[PDB]
Amino acid sequence: AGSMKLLNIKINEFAVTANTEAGDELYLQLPHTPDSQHSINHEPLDDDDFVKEVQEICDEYFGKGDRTMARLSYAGGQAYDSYTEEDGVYTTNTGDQFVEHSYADYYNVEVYCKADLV
Repeated sequence: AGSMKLLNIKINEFAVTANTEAGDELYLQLPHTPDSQHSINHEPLDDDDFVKEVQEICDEYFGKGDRTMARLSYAGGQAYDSYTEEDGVYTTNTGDQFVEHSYADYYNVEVYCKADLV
């Protein structure tokens, strides 16, 4: 944890990048699963509480009130504006499709897989 501010947030298909008031550079493979490899500056980051606090801030930012929008944004690599769901397939405002990830029930994390051809 910390009382510093996240001065900068960016999103990729591969990770969420963050820059803090203290000057640190987070590189976080969101959502957080056992598969995630996070980086603080350019050394590995193993503080799961720190990663989950930044992930709560990111869920608030990218998904607005709906976290699901944040998880779809992580899966898609871009900050989406809205989404709709039908029969388990989630379509964002840009037309991108997603399904629940195979690991969602086992990790007990809300993760999504980009399903282009579903």
